[PDB]
Amino acid sequence: ASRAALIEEGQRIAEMLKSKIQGLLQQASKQAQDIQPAMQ
Repeated sequence: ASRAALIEEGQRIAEMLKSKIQGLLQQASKQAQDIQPAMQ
């Protein structure tokens, strides 16, 4: 059984996973915008 050790591992993974999703979100916006306006 794991009650305290399981929560500690999730806290460490959640902190790293949080930044991983942040970098992915910024890349997703660049793939949609690509700083290349067509009408302007």
